[PDB]
Amino acid sequence: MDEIDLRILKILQYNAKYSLDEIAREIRIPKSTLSYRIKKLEKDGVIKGYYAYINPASLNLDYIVITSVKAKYGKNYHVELGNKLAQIPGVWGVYFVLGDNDFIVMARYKTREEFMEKFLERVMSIPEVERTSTQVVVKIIKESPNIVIF
Amino acid sequence: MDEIDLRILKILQYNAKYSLDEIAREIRIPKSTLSYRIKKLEKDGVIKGYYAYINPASLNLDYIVITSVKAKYGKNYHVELGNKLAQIPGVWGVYFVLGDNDFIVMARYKTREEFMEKFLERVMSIPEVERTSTQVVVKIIKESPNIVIF
Amino acid sequence: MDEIDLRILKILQYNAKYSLDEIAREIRIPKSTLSYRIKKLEKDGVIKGYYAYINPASLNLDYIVITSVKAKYGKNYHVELGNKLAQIPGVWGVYFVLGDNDFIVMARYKTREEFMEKFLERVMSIPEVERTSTQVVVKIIKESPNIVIF
Amino acid sequence: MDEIDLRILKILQYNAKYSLDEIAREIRIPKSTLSYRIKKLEKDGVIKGYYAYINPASLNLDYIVITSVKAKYGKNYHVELGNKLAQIPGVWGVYFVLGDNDFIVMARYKTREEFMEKFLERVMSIPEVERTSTQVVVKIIKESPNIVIF
Amino acid sequence: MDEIDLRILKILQYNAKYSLDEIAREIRIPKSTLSYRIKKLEKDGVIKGYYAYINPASLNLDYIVITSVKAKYGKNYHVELGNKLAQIPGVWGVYFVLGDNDFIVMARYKTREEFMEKFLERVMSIPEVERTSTQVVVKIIKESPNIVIF
Amino acid sequence: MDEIDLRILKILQYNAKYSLDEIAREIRIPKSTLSYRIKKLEKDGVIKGYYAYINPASLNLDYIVITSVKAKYGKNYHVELGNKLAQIPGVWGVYFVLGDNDFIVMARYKTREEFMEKFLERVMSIPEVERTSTQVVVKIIKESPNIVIF
Amino acid sequence: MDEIDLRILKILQYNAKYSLDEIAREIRIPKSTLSYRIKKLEKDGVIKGYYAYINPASLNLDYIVITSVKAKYGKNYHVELGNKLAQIPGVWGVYFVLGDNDFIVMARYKTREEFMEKFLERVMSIPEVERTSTQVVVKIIKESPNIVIF
Amino acid sequence: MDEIDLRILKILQYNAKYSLDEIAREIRIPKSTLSYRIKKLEKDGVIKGYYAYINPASLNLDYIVITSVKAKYGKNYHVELGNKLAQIPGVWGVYFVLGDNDFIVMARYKTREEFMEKFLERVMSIPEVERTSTQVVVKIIKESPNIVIF
Ligand SMILES: NC(=O)CC[C@H](N)C(=O)O
Ligand SMILES: NC(=O)CC[C@H](N)C(=O)O
Ligand SMILES: NC(=O)CC[C@H](N)C(=O)O
Ligand SMILES: NC(=O)CC[C@H](N)C(=O)O
Ligand SMILES: NC(=O)CC[C@H](N)C(=O)O
Ligand SMILES: NC(=O)CC[C@H](N)C(=O)O
Ligand SMILES: NC(=O)CC[C@H](N)C(=O)O
Ligand SMILES: NC(=O)CC[C@H](N)C(=O)O
Ligand SMILES: [Mg+2]
Ligand SMILES: [Mg+2]
Ligand SMILES: [Mg+2]
Ligand SMILES: [Mg+2]
Repeated sequence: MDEIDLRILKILQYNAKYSLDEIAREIRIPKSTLSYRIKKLEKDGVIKGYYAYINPASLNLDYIVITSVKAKYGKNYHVELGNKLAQIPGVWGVYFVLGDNDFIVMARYKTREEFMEKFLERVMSIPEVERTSTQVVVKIIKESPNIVIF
Repeated sequence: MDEIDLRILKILQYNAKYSLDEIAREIRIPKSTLSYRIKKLEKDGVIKGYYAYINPASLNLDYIVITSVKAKYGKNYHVELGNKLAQIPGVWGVYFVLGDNDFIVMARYKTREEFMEKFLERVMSIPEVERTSTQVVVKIIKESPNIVIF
Repeated sequence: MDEIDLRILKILQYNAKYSLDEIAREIRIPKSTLSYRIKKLEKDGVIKGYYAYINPASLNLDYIVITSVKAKYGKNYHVELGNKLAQIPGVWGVYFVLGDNDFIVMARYKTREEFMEKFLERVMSIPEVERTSTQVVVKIIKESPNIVIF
Repeated sequence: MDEIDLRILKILQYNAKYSLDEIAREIRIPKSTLSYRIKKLEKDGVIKGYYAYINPASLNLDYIVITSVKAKYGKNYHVELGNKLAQIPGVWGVYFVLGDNDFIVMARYKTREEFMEKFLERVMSIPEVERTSTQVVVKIIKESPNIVIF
Repeated sequence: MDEIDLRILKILQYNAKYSLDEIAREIRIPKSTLSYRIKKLEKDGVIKGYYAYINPASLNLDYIVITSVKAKYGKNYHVELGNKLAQIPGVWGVYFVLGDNDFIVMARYKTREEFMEKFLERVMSIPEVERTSTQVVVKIIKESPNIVIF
Repeated sequence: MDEIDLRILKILQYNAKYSLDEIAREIRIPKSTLSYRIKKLEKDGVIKGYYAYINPASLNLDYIVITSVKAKYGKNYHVELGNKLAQIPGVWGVYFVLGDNDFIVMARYKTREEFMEKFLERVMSIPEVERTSTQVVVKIIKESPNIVIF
Repeated sequence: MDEIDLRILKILQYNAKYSLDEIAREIRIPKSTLSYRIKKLEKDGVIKGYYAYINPASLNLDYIVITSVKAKYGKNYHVELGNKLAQIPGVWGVYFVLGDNDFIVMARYKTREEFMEKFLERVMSIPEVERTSTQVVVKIIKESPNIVIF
Repeated sequence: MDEIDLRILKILQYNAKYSLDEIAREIRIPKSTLSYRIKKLEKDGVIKGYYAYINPASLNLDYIVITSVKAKYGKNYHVELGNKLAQIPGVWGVYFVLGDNDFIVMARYKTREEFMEKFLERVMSIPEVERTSTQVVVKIIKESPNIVIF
């Protein structure tokens, strides 16, 4: 992609419902050229899809957690555990990181009870887990994963 | 909102470009009723906006980090630091969490050099920071923040 | 319950032996109305019971401890361990907390010897325990669990 | 005190509303002798008072926390900080312990918001605090501080 | 024992070769009375014995270490491990402490090689050991265990 | 010194009151030769002195502690702090160690109260102290610092 | 560079004194072509120089250490500290790493005394240092930094 | 060796390609005497070999790591693990250190992918590993292992 594609993506990351006319006017290119470039970005896997940004608070997702999970060494415990963590309802992010050399899991639940029932109790029953540490999010200063171009 | 709004949102969180006809058929309600419900969800702040999901790898965002930042106590150091962290280019998530009682910052950069220049060097110069710990993400098992309804 | 029940409880949390006449005068309601409200709070499980507050020092409870206990993951180790900890003589508080994701156990003993015999040696023999950390309380700045209404 | 006083206290720690007749029958001593022994235990400071045990859940005290607080060394920072912590609404327990050589603070709040407003923000503004770590209680396996005689 | 015994012990903790005449003059009691009191302190186990204080440096004991050793929970692992640690040549102190809830082992060796051969390799082969942390002493500011009366 | 001096010291480290006749018989050398060798070891600083080993329990030294103390960097804070720690009544051992790169302080007191008054409160008032961690000794498996030759 | 340069470097990383004839025979290229390629690798900064590998043990470098050093945040403390650490005699490696977000310093000394005098005492006097942790190397399983091509 | 050998080594540690004439002139000794001394240092194992110093950046070795690895206790797990770590492609340094009482492994790779494939995945599959912590090097302030004489 080129500089023009970047200007298009910079707009799309914020508003996926802008009309072709508007964007075409903002970037200074023919609407048909814009339509083509967007179609290609989708075909090339640059634009993976379009999602509605739903306010978690509107769904009463008040119990937000970030949990570190250490896995047992040997066999294929690490890889298998990552997959088990990602299948848990409420879990939207699972990363393996260096430093602590473990998994960081991001999840959202409506209440403590739901978190315990759907997440913690589940993880507590996995034998290949060595340790876990749940950080309760008490303030979201910023959460805009959609912004990839600053 | 009711059960019907939830079925609508469950679809919109995945595909914001579905036509009214398609969704109306999937949920079994008049297209005009659907259009109304969606307009209300937007007006009530439930649907905050629509974004294009861009593949970070397509933008060469290869240096992904999760950093813990501890703040000095006193005055208004904590609140002010959170805001400073959120203003850094590349930073998309800033949370204050219990447990470690500190900030967790999520950011993405193209390279180590960019991370050092735009993020680390910046944070290193803030006097009210007490400690920092950067976890380098080496594998993203899952990252679907758009999914709020499982 | 209403604001009046709260005024009643605020008094009862401090002095359970106050006469109906006194409280009735303090809150400005008929003694019979007070007697009724108290009877209902007991029936509804709001007031669980009335206890005498005994000075631990009078019983020579000089060895006060707060111990963190980590459990092995898998099976039903966590739940079962919590119950084993709560059955130990001298233990009055057992909590499972996030952050360290473990149990915090509050206990009181007359001496180091009693603590070792009744608590530590017991816990040391439980195989599903992974780690423990005992914090010796050397000063109680405040301990008024009875105060629920400030 | 003697063995008889201990039998009396063992009953009073559980039920402060038992009648003299009942206890006298249970322990096998004259009601007047019982009344005398109880009056003396109160006069000698053994029995500090009588409280109603109120169910925290009935007051919607759903956000339960245990926080470790480290103080700056020098001057009289430690002693002064302990007193500041004990004056915070919602705080019922403040202990200084060895091991971590810091304060452990027990508190209860109705919600995260109340905890942040009344406790965390307050503590965050105290300059002599070096570090804090809040453990969110997600399960109370046992909490019977009134039991001093097992 | 009384105040006089304490004055005697205060001298003996520093110089076990002082003559009865000298001590008798220093404390103001008959030499025969002194001889009697000392004989009784030995008989009662107060004075356990008399040792020559040898300068470790004179024996080339240059590799001084303080090692923390954590034991596996269950069976009788803890007690048995303490005894195994105390039987190691070079080990003069073994303590079980709260806080870290583990063993602290004090030892002295002539060289790194001797430490590795006699201590570390030995401990590394004990399966019930969970973790160890050796602190290398690089400066002895004070080491006077013989002083019990200040 | 030679092998003979080592055999002499091996005896003296255990019993400083053995008669010359006894030792001479045990090691197979003339009593006058023994007397000479011992006098030289004392003159050369090998034998620093002779102490009576007093049972700490006989002096009611029931509160035994091992405390780690971290010092502020800069100026001459480290060296000066070590000296301040060594001057505290009850402190018999002060070491600076690598690993934690801090001081390890060994002390003995009769009670918690004495420990707090004489040691902890004192250390709490030293501004150049960064952190402290007191490990309460609950069992002395072995404590024979006098043994330098195994 | 190409595959041929890599074969040349693979030999040079192990033996810088091999003759052109030998290498030319081993890789199958004209000696003059080899001489040219080597001259270019030096000119392009690929080959930085040629060093004699001296056995540290032959120089009595028996005290080997790896120290973590944390710096104060603010101003230009971090960058300046790294440079100060690199100027210390005996220090051959200084790295800033993520995870602990601090400096890792590799050094070698003949004795503990030299380490304390040349390194530790020096670092202890730098005010912008927050913490340090020295790991004493007791066994070098492998140390071949010269091997860049496996 | 003597002072003259040290002057020779001080030059050779920096430039192994200096001619005998040059060094002979710099140190003031006959070229034949120099040739002899160098030959002896090689024969005695002082000079282990001569290597070309290759710039890691020229080989695209951009992912530099320092990993701590803790081993399971018992059998011969420790010794065997050290050897397994040293056999991993990319690993140039393996040390066992006190303090953390574990292994520190230094390695270099071209990319994150290579590090994961060749190092991390390999180590993750070793059952006797208890924990690992990888520190990503983001800046090499100094790396001159060849310098043994300052
Ligand atoms: N430029 C526009 O916005 C629309 C007309 C133009 N010819 C096109 O096809 O794009
Ligand atoms: N039902 C549909 O999808 C469209 C027609 C319907 N009458 C409406 O207005 O929605
Ligand atoms: N008010 C009182 O305290 C007692 C009398 C009142 N009529 C009642 O029954 O409560
Ligand atoms: N024993 C009782 O319970 C009451 C009567 C008895 N004489 C008394 O004064 O206690
Ligand atoms: N007082 C002394 O020192 C010796 C003489 C004294 N009569 C005694 O037996 O002790
Ligand atoms: N050998 C002994 O124990 C004493 C007698 C011997 N001649 C000596 O002077 O030592
Ligand atoms: N090939 C060799 O090793 C030397 C001769 C060849 N012609 C050259 O110049 O390299
Ligand atoms: N001194 C030199 O550099 C060479 C000549 C001298 N005679 C020698 O053999 O070393
Ligand atoms: Mg999106
Ligand atoms: Mg009560
Ligand atoms: Mg002694
Ligand atoms: Mg070299």
